[PDB]
This record gives sequence, C-alpha cells and structure tokens, in this order.
Amino acid sequence: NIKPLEGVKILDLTRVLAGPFATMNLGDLGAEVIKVERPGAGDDTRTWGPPFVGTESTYYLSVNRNKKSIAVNIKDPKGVKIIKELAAVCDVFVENYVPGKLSAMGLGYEDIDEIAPHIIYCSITGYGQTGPISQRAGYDAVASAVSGLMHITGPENGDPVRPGVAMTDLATGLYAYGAIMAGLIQKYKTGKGLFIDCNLLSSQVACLSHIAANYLIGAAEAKRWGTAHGSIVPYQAFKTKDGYIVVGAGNNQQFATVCKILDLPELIDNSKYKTNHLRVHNRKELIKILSERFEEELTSKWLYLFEGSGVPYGPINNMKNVFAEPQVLHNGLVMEMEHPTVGKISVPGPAVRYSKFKMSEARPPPLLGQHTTHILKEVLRYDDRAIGELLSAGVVDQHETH
Amino acid sequence: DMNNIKPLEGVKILDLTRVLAGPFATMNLGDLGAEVIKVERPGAGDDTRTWGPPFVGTESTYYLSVNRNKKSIAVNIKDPKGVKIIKELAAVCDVFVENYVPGKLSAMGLGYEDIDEIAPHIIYCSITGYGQTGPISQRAGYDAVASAVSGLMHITGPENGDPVRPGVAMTDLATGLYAYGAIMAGLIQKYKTGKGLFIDCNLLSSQVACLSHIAANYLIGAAEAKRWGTAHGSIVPYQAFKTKDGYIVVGAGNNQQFATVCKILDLPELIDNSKYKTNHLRVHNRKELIKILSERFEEELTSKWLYLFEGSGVPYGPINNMKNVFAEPQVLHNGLVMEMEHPTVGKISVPGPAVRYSKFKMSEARPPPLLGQHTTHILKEVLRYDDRAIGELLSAGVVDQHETH
Ligand SMILES: CCCCc1nc(Cl)c(C(=O)O)n1Cc1ccc(-c2ccccc2-c2nnn[nH]2)cc1
Ligand SMILES: [N+]
Repeated sequence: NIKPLEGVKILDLTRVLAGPFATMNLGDLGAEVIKVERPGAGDDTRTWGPPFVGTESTYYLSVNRNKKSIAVNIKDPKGVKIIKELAAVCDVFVENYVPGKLSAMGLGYEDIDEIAPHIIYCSITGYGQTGPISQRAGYDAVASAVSGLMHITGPENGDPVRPGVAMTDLATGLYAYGAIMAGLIQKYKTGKGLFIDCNLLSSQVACLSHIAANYLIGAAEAKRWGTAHGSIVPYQAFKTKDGYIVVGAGNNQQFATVCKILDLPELIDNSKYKTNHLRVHNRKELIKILSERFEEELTSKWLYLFEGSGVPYGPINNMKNVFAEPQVLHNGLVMEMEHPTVGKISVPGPAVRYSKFKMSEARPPPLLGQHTTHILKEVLRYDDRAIGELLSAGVVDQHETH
Repeated sequence: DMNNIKPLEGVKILDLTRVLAGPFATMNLGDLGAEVIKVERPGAGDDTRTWGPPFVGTESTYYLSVNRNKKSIAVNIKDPKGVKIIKELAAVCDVFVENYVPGKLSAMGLGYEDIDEIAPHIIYCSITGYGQTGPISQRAGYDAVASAVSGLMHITGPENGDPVRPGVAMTDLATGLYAYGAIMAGLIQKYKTGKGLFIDCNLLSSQVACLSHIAANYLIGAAEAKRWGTAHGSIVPYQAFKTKDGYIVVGAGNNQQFATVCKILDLPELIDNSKYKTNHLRVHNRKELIKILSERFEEELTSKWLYLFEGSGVPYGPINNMKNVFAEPQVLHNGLVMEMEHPTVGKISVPGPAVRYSKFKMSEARPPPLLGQHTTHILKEVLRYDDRAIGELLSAGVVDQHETH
C-alpha cells in the first residue's frame, strides 16, 4: 500500500536522461520528486520531437512520470533563493551540470550543505567532479566511445556501433538511484548528508568488468564479434528464413543437443568440432554450416523445435514482437497513464516488482510549471502576494493546467 | 577504518548468486560495506570459476572481476543438513539473493515462503531471466537471449545491416544495478515496517524498461524502430566518423555547434548551405552531409582531430580500446584501476567502484574469496557452531574448508 520512499522529498534539477531516469525510479518507489525546470523552455527533452503527443514529446514523457514540475529561473537571485528554501525542506538534491556550474550560480554543495546539512547531494557528470577532462559535458555516445564500449560493439569485420539505447546513461542513472538510497541509509544513523559523484565514464568502465579485467590482468585486448563470443562457439544470432534466432551451446552436451535439433548429428563426432576449444578454432567453418541450415526454416519453426532443449535460445524481436509477447504484457511493462490534457499514454513500466506494494499507478509526467504555485504555497508557505510578484517578474511560471 | 565507516556496515547478505547479474549486484553492496556471505557448491562453486582462460593461478579472471568484498562458505544446499545451515544463516542475515529458475529453490526448501517463515525480516531478491511467473518464466536467463527477446538487438547495429549485441552483458549488468538499488529500498522500508519482502528482478523487465522513449514511440505512435549504426534519427551530425587510423565521435547539438565543427573541418561553405542550415534540414539531407563530412574526417589521424577539437565545446571523443581506456589519465584519476592482494594469486587489478562518496572511501577492497575459504569462520563466528559440530559437518561432507582460511 505504502511505498518505501514515501515522505522523501527530492529536489530534482536533472535534465535529459541519466539524471531524470534516476529520479523517475525513485518516484516510482514513492519519493516526492520536485522537478525544477527553466521557465519557457523546461527540460531539453520537451523540445525534442516529433514524435509529439499534444504539446509533450515522447522523449520527455518516457522518463518523467511520478514527478511535479515547478518552473523557476535558477540563474535569477530570486530563483536561487527559492532553490535554497526548497533544499532546506528536501532530503535529496540531484543535478547533472558540468562540475562547478551550479557552484558558480550559488547552488553548489558547499552553498546547499550550509543551509541543508542533512541533504544528500548527487551530481551526475560526464567524467567526474575533478580530473583533466572533467570540464567536458557528458554524452552517452561520447562516454561509450571513450570508455571502451563502442570498440567492443559492432560487426567483427565492420565499423563500431552504439547500443540502440543510451545504456551508459541508463546504467549511470541506476548507479545514482542506488547510491542516493545508500546516502539516505547512512544519513539515518548519522543525521548528516554527503556528496555523491556519479559519472558516465566511471559507470561504463566499471561495467566492462571481466572484459576489462582480461586486459588489466592478462594484457589481452578485446575485439568486436557481432553477435558471437570469443571463447564459446556456437553462440550467436543466426539468420532464419524470415528473421534471426540466437542459439548457443556452452559445452559438448549442449552442442550435441543443438546438432540433433538441426538434423546435423554428423557434426558432433567430427574431429574439428568435438570440443569447445576446437569449435572456436574451427568457428568459421562451423558457423557457415550451421547458418546454412538455420536459414531454411522460419523463426517460429525453430522456436518450436528448441522448446525444452535446455540451451540458450531466443528470437530477435522488433518493437511489434516485443509488445505482442504475452510475457512482456504479463510483467506489466506496458504502463498506461491518464494525462490531464493529452489523454491516455503508454510507456515502459517499472522493471522491478515488490510483494508489499504496487507501482502500477503512476502520476502522469507534469506539464511545464504545472505545480509551480502548489509548491510555493504548500511546500514553502509563500503567500498569494509574493507568488504573484514572482510570476509578474517572470522568475517562475505557472501552467494553465494545475 | 576507524573513521572510514561505510553505509551498509552491519548488513549481512546471504548470497547464492552465480554468473554476472547477481554477483555484480552483491559486489556493489559489498563495496558499500555489506557483509556478503557467498554460498557455493562444494567442489565446483560459482560457475564463473571454471570460465577460462584467461586464468590467474587457479582463479579465472571472470570470477575475480565481480566477486571482491565477499566471503565464501562451501555448503551443499541439496543436503538436508545444508538446508539447515542456510536457514540458520538467513535468521541472522538481512538480505537473501538468488538467481535460480523460479521455483527451483522452493523445491529444495529454500524458497521465499520457507525462508520468510523463519526470517520474517529478510529481504528476498530473486534475479531471473523473465520474472517469477508467466508463460515463459521457466526459461533460464541469458544476457544474449534477453537482449534479443527484449528488442535491444533489433535496434542495435549498422544501418541496413545485421543486428549486433553490446560488447558486454549490459542487460545482466543493468539488472544487477536494478537489484542493488531495490535491495536498499527494501532495507529502508524495513526501518518503517520491521518486516522484509520479496523482490522480482529479471533481464526482460530491465531491458524493456531501458527502451524508454523508443518503446513509447511504438506504444503511442505505433512507430517501429530501426538501426542507425552510430548516428541518431533526430540529430545530425552526431555519430562516429572514421579517421585515417581509427574513429572519432563528433556531434553538433545546435546550429552554433554545427558552425564550430565545420570551421574545424575547414568546411565553412556548409554553414550557409541551403540543405544543411538547420538541424531539421540536416536530418532530412543527412545522407549527403555525412558523406561530405566523412570524406574530410578520413584524411587526418585521430590524434590530429583531438588536438583541433580542444576547447571546441562540442560533443566529441575518440573510440578507445582497452589500452587507450586505461592509459587515459582521467580513467586512472577516477580510481577505476582497483588493485587487490590475493592470498594465493598475488596482486590483481580489476575495474574499481563507479561511485565516489565524500564521507567514506571504497578504494580498499577484500580480494575475491577462494572456494570455501571462510567456511569455518562463518560457521563459528556467524552461527556459533563449536569445533565438534563443525568437524562433524566437514567429515560428513556437508561443508568444505579451503586450505587458505
Ligand atoms: C549533442 C547531444 C544531443 C542531446 C543530448 N544531450 C545530452 Cl547531455 C545527451 C546524452 O545524455 O547523451 N544527449 C543525447 C541524448 C538525447 C536523448 C536521450 C533520451 C532522453 C529521454 C528518453 C530516452 C532517451 C534516449 N534513449 N536512448 N537514447 N536516448 C538520451 C541522450
Ligand atoms: N543525460
């Protein structure tokens, strides 16, 4: 009934994806997310379209549910005053500007910690708070290139490729969303806050893990394999009559299973393919033989023949197949929300499910400045007199829809 | 140590995970100070122990990369006495993590229902391929399969080419990060309720959620997605460009940045070109523009372009290999090369923690444990077994103790 983060206020100055994705997941867990946006423009994702639904872009809608919106010009001293007043009654402070940018505006950790020594201050940057290239802005495609992910992603004999989605941004967001709750836990015993440094470079290098460990320990360089792997064969995507199927065999018994299903038992006892080490050594000839067979049948036929095989196998699905998959719908991944002016909209739902509470009901993504007046009056106790003055000056903006 | 108090100190994690997703989650919790008790099969242990070469002594680099800051107890959970040991551990542990097919541990007497009965406080987190229930929930989880079924592979690869998978198991790692955050959400919730709960993380749910805007385009606009190689559908130019000896990523997020790039490339005539004057026009005329830019990028070395782009203020970066990654001073500056002293294998280096906190240090880590290295210590220190009961369990084969303690 009650979510674990209920009663936790998050002062959210994040933009784009990495930061907003972190605060969206905390909003799913019950946190009161107060999104601070530029009057007029707002979060950059608001203008990235088409596709557009009414006035809201699908980019913005996808990662900003379960948030409230206050449009405040934080470059204005009156806006800085509002941010500091909000931080004093908030538990978490999140931003993803270049290091020192918020500090130059009077909203750095030193400034905020002075008036909110309890606060958890989390900064999401491209390369960290300090260092030779720490002043560069963070970008997923740039980080995945510098961190080594792109070099190991792509066709074996082709150009490097990027993940279809900004996995480096999302991974960093997941690091931060966990780190913020670790800060809260630490705060619960000590009563004081701390500063958290998340960045795209650190997140992606850490995710290299064993691949990077192979070099740091064995001086082994990594390479691109397309859909295959360097140390285990066969294990890749195979072109079928109408699509692709991923199939793998991690040992001689799985390899026998695959060959029998493919009606190629003669390969099991062939001297070239009897062990995994030999299959890797003879991978080009083996994959060619297997690929010729895979392409003769439809994907649906191969999926039926592999039922109960006990080997890793799965079809390569497009968006149409993904959301026709009964398992996808079963997991609640099609989250529907009622937008006040745009109507019913559907986005990918929460990835984690808990037994003691439900997250299937989410507040729709806020309109720009939708909750400006509500926050100033209810959260900061501003009177109608002061709010009208800030509105008249343009320091804050209130959407027509409340 | 005295002043370096980590947030999760005093939290015990009963860790039955294997492979990558689960172990990655519990390793990050160990970095934060949690006491991770890794439960392993006697003799074999975690599957990754045998995944080699590369090998360092007897330990595989795969296993070492994601098992620091853990202790190892080798116990046979198929033995009724072993089930007893696991239940006794759960009673004094805060978290229980497993990544078996749904229902497997339940058939062994170690399901959530069984554990919650004797440990109503426990945070029970199961990491599966597709979730605890559903038509295909009984299939084992694999990163390559999940990325195929989830749609990531379909949208990853060269434009007009075959699908590709991420170089590393990002679906497993994303799921691991989801779980490592979810577990701490459970801990926080326990502060209020005093009770535990069950957590369902799976590869399919994690990856579909990461589709975000791409999925919304279909769910809302019925629009199908495509592969773009390294470029993007809504912003041009922004992709990887082949240089004379490698690749460099360069982008222009607005007309002013596009002018900056053109001047650096000695192509000022493009700034006022009717086909490329705005981003909307550059996207529409992307094919011809990229060819013109690609022709120039290929004439100079990556080192030359990096020098010419200094201070440009536009998004740019080289495509680094492992050698370039760990020669980059920024990477070393962030402490990402974590060195550890293994008791039998010696000094080893792995990627360090990604997050840095101002109130504590995580640069000093316990090396990944040897199989059953801490069996006796855990039984005596954590469960209060005496020397005779422990000796009987060793003689009976219920548990195993490594030569190194
Ligand atoms: C010159 C760079 C132009 C823009 C920009 N400014 C920065 Cl900063 C970044 C960065 O964070 O990389 N970007 C690129 C970028 C743009 C959009 C998104 C995004 C937003 C919401 C929902 C999903 C996604 C997404 N899902 N999959 N891919 N995108 C994410 C990243
Ligand atoms: N971002």
